[PDB]
Amino acid sequence: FQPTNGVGYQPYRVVVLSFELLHAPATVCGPKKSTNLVKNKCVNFNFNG
Amino acid sequence: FQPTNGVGYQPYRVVVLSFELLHAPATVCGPKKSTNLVKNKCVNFNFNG
Repeated sequence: FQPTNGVGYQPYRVVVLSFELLHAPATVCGPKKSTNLVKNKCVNFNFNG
Repeated sequence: FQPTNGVGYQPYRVVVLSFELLHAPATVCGPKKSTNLVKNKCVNFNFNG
């Protein structure tokens, strides 16, 4: 790698995030806030995704 | 300026050092160790450059 090289020979850093969609206890989630529990009313829900 | 630019389009920092050399007491000298004065003999000398 030279600083005077073109964009073809330019150093690029690659991160490949791999996710498993298999059914299991999920450990990593987004930053969404956790609401309270509303019972006996028709609600949308996202129960751990 | 883009890091993906061509070889003619990168930033270049340029410092131009112009050495003013007036017939005057010189104040910018190189890193040369001085020698104590020896007189009355045929010697080389570097007096203020």
